[PDB]
Amino acid sequence: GSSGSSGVHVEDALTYLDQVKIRFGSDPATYNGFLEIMKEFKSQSIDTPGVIRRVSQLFHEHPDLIVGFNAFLPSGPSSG
Ligand SMILES: CC[C@H]1ON(C(=O)OC(C)C)[C@H]2CN(CCC(C)C)C(=O)[C@H](CCSC)N2C1=O
Repeated sequence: GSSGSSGVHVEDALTYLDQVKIRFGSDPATYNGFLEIMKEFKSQSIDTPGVIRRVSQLFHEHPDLIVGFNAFLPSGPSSG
């Protein structure tokens, strides 16, 4: 039919995390850069709009990853 899976978990952070490794299994350079950008966020050097800017330049050939991440974010307009 179609490649779709509805119903995510409370913490889908680990899901997309490993997905990048499976997608770019033959391209370690792309995955390495992904980790570097994550480090900047871990150091609080960049914010939400900041990390997005980097992703938009790294995964320029894969907009799906950046777009899907918008919904793959637990923290949002939810009650909390
Ligand atoms: C969802 C899996 C995975 O995807 N992440 C990610 O950056 O995807 C983009 C590169 C497309 C990383 C980076 N961010 C960004 C935060 C910003 C405030 C939007 C995340 O929130 C946490 C990492 C920090 S919390 C552990 N994270 C994930 O959970």
